Amino acid sequence: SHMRYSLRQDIAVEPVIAGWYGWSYLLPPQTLARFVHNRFNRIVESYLDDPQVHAAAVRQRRMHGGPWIHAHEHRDAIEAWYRETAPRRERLDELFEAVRRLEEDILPRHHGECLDPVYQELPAALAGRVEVFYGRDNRTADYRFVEPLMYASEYYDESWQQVRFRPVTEDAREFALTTPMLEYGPEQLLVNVPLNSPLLDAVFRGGLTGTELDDLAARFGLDGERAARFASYFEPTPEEDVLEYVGHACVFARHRGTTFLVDPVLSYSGYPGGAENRFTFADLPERIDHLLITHNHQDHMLFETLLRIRHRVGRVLVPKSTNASLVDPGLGGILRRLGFTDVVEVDDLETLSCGSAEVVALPFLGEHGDLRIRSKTGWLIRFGERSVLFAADSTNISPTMYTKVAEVIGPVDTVFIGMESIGAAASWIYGPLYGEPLDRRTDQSRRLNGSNFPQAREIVDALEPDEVYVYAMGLEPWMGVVMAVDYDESHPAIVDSDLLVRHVQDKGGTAERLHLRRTLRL
Amino acid sequence: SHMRYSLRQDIAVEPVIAGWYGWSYLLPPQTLARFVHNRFNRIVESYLDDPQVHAAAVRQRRMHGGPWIHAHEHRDAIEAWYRETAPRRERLDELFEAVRRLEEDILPRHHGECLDPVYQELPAALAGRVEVFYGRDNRTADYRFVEPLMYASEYYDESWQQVRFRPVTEDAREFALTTPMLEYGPEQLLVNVPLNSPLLDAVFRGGLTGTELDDLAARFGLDGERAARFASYFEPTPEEDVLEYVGHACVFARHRGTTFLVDPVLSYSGYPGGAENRFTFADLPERIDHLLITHNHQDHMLFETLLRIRHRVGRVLVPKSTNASLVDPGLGGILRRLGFTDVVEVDDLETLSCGSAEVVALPFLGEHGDLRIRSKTGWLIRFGERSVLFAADSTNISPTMYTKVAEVIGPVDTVFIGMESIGAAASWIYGPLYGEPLDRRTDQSRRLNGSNFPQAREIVDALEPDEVYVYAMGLEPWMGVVMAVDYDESHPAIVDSDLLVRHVQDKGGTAERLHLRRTLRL
Ligand SMILES: [Fe+3]
Ligand SMILES: [Fe+3]
Ligand SMILES: [Fe+3]
Ligand SMILES: [Fe+3]
Ligand SMILES: [K+]
Ligand SMILES: [K+]
Ligand SMILES: [K+]
Ligand SMILES: [K+]
Ligand SMILES: [O]
Ligand SMILES: [O]
Repeated sequence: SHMRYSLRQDIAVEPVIAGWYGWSYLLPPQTLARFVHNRFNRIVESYLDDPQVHAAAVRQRRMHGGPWIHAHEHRDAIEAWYRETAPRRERLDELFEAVRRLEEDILPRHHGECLDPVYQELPAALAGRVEVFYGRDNRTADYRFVEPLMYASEYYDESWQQVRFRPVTEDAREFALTTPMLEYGPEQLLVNVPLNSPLLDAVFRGGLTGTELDDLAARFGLDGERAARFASYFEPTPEEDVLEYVGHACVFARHRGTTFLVDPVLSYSGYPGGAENRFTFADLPERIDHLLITHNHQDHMLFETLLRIRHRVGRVLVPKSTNASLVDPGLGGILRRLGFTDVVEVDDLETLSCGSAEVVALPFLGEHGDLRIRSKTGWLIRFGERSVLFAADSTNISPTMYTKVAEVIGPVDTVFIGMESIGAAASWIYGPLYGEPLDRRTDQSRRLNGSNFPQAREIVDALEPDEVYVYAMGLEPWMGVVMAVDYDESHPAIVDSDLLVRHVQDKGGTAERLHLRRTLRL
Repeated sequence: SHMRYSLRQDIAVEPVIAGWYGWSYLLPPQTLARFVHNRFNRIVESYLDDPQVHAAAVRQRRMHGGPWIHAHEHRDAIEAWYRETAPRRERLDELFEAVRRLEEDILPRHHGECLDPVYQELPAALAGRVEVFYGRDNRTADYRFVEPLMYASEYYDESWQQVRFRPVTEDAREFALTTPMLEYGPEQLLVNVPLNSPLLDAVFRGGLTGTELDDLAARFGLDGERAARFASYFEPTPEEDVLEYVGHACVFARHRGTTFLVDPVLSYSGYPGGAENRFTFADLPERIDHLLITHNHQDHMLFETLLRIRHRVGRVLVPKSTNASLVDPGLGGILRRLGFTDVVEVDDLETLSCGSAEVVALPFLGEHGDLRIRSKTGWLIRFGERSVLFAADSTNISPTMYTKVAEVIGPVDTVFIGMESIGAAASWIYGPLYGEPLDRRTDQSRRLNGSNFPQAREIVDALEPDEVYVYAMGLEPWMGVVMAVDYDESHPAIVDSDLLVRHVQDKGGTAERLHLRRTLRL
């Protein structure tokens, strides 16, 4: 009888952890502690020291992605925020100092003898919460986190999580990763709530009466005009095979009524001036049966997108890892703290049935800065007699691997492969996680590259697909949230993608660099 | 209408890989290669050089478990066997040499720079089949195996697998791990067949007509008297809650019609003179819904037992690891090559529903020679409102871990804990897997100990069970297959187990070192 309301398509709900745009490595506390200390505090202090440097940096597109505050006009509120959160920072530096002590002062004292004494000397922040052992040489001690006891600790604190609602008025997004997530304008609403909260599911599922929205707003502890603003984000609430390239590395599929979404990133709608025919949140089906993530890079598992869709998701598939290290924290446990309750980790070449499809994980090597990170896979999906490979940014640095893989998995019809063949220094993503820096020129040799032409070619030659699509190029303007979009057919990447398309056509098959949305047969 | 036959209860079917009694570390080829080279070849050559040393060693019980051939009388056949398998050995040393080359000559050349060149230089045995990366210091290169491509390689060879049938005429078993598995007597039958073969399931399931046994025997490539001997191993084929300690660390449970078996080791029957009231293969239910293995030690996952029961098993639970190293090869993949088709790996404090029970994995630290081995867990089973902890040989070397664990899991009613508080040097299990030995006195500090009294006490104090049972003591005589059974209440272990039982009673609860079979309430 009563009117029902749902979240507007043009309102974004941005994830925030400890004051910053939320992504994987900010959830576990030991990795948060490293980022806060080695990066975020340095960004605030630098900024507070001379806001004009940042202002001046932000003024040039080519500096976008550096350690700059973009809301540089808001010095007072940023300072007030930094000042207020100083106790969060001191609690968290306890953990930072504990890991330093373990790595620098405790582990190096031992040289092959029983490691029992170490446990007796642990800092309290880590007592009961780590395991130590020797590496392959039997003499150099190392450790790993007992991940769930870390999340149970005082240092993982849900009260430091928030979302920020705001309108979306264009396709393009400003780089967000280095700016505190404050209520910078009155169109914005910053709300304290855990990212896993069923309250956010209520929000995204919608279909609420007006008095139900008020109840919800009260459960968020909103009153007054803030509740009114909240209410204003809502509006009256308005079957066979598909293969839909939606953007970057994100692909949607349907097969005999089972739905799939790989490497999810979606754009918004309801505002004038954006590009036509984009696949947005409004275009999603009711249920996403299988959500597949290839690896733990920002551009392939976007928190903002994951939360907006959580309520529709059945099962999440992801790469398996037990490293339980600062460079390679447990991905399934991250997704579970985001509130995904049915997450399955898949090892190399394991197979899982999904609806009428079969999924197989494929070895993914490279693009991780030669770090010890196990959390990465390609996904092969067999949809009946048609098989599709999502390779994401996986490389072909290991000659023959794909030949050996083909011998086991058989033929593949279609391949999606990414060709960001020149990428970031591995330290611009991972550097705050190091114990210390590498010498600058050495570091510079460690980069996050996808396949170049030759590599991509050998992949194709080895698997013999009829269709090849290059993808994951960070061209869509909404990807700017997380990376520096700036195209031009000089860029070696574009050249190489072209060479590859060439190559595949010459050999008598279809190929194309996908750029915006594309329907495909399957 | 026709008579049906089943395998006798007093015929053992012993697993064999590459001529040796089969256990986990002989299945993956890279680990097999290390054992063949660093141990098994040395045992044969030593023996062939002076059979009397071994004869003389074997004559003394206290030397049992050392590197001795027990079938020392059979020099000719052993030599003939060694001679014939020499090509298996040369193929496998190719792999051994490849890993040496990778570890000693390739990885150490690099010091922080991109590792791409390494892939170009790999020995052919490892091309396409490893991933290299840096450790935590960013400068010391390391690697891991791409496990499934190793099993696809020529170096994993099912044709080198066999079983050996033989009568069991007493409770006690001779130590088997260091004697080639040859047809030493006419009561014995050695048959070439993969350990995963459905042929063995046919054997163990039984219910075959006499002409069906002949078909089976033909499928094993048996004829003549060997087929007749095979036939002779068969004989005419002859509902609510339980908790049954069956032996060593092995426990059986039923709960609302769901069946469970932890750390499976069973004894045989059908021969006179054995102990009364043992729980043997004949005592198993039709289906084992859930098979749980705490860790990858010989005494907790006995191939011989696992194969005899495979056909009855639903699902196997095991600890999760991605290390994919020689010290810590993938356990789920080992079980899958044994032919278990539904294996699930569980991380620390993850929960899984099993029938009407819930299972939770618990952190297991220690007893692994401070090696980097992730493949180990305790299992908590919640059977309705009653909860049982199987700790196996897990220790309490990390003070507070159990307190922190209790905070998450809540109360536990019953605990099984193992108190082999003085155990083997870690090198007597793992030493052939090392790249090189440790200095002798250092090595001697690395041992495989379970909890002693104080440790075991703090575990109990932290979890507050009403019932405590010490278990995993290697007392049952059939455990001699795999360890040196030799009891006496001097042994510090027995003292400490006693102290613990004491402690628990004093605090007003039940406790006992279980010794042979015991029914229990649940
Ligand atoms: Fe990536
Ligand atoms: Fe990417
Ligand atoms: Fe053990
Ligand atoms: Fe044991
Ligand atoms: K917490
Ligand atoms: K299929
Ligand atoms: K093979
Ligand atoms: K229960
Ligand atoms: O990525
Ligand atoms: O063990």
